[PDB]
Amino acid sequence: MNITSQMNKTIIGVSVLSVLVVSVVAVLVYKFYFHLMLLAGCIKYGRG
Repeated sequence: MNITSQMNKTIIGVSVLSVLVVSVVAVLVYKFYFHLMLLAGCIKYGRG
């Protein structure tokens, strides 16, 4: 761990760390996506 050179080890750690971040990233992106709408239409309009 804590490496990023031309070593098989780094290939595993990096590949794994990436898969995690990527997943979590899109996860909240779509998951929270709904929350946004709920927060947006949480209060009626007020053009005045």
